[PDB]
Amino acid sequence: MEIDPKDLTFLKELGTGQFGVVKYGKWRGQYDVAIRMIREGSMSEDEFIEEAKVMMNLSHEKLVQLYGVCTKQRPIFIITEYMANGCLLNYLREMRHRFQTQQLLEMCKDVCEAMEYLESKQFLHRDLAARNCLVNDQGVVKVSDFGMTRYVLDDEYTSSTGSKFPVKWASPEVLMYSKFSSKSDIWAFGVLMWEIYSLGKMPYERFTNSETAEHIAQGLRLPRPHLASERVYTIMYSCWHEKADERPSFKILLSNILDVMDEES
Ligand SMILES: */C(C)=C\C(=O)N1CC[C@@H](n2c(=O)n(-c3ccc(Oc4ccccc4)cc3)c3c(N)ncnc32)C1
Repeated sequence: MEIDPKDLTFLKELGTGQFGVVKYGKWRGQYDVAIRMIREGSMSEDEFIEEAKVMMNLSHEKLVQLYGVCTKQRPIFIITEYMANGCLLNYLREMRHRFQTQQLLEMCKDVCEAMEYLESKQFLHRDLAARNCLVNDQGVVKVSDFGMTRYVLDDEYTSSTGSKFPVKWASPEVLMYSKFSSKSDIWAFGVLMWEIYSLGKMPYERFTNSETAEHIAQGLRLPRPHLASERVYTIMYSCWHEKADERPSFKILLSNILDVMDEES
């Protein structure tokens, strides 16, 4: 879906991310959108444009919807669903004093549903983390930037030894061999659940990249958050099996989450 940039009205700046400065505006006068401006030189644009066609066809209620791109000028624009409440980590860190444990479980369910959709399309996120989940005006958490790191040039972000890499959300098979799969997303999902139930602490907030890799190499894990019940910790902990093939699928993870919701009501 190519959008005509003459149909965009820019209203407010939402700040600047890694891929680009992003603004809030309206599309054809009526529809809320976010508009990302993609910095020249930051992404393999021709490869991204081919992949943008696939992301355009990803559609799930718990996935931030990509509405289209503007590619007949430079910089290219990404037009997406507007998420009034911003980053999940900021959201957790804003009203953490207000959340009920029932609310934290629903957020986990939101992300799991999005990932189950992605898993059903054999589409890897590649960088699942709270830093790319957003929250709408109804408090719904949505997954964002899915599959965006494959097109990033910067050498440190892509490299697994870079100072940009998400070591602390990376599974062993990624850190050792750059072996991405659904099971690497599962690992990250477990870490994300830790972030949600930890009200947005950085995992291993005191550790370097190297020390974290050594920790995971020794088979050690993040601890149970005080706010996490026994059952919920078991689900998230299951995502961190040393053997990728022993980790659950998002469908199985989801059913487990629904089972605890039925159990905790
Ligand atoms: C916090 C999780 C991220 C962050 O750095 N923010 C500063 C600006 C603000 N924000 C956005 O960055 N986005 C957003 C993210 C991703 C896209 O493109 C997209 C979505 C899905 C797949 C690929 C690309 C566009 C814009 C915001 C959005 N949509 N709404 C509201 N605030 C956003 C948070």
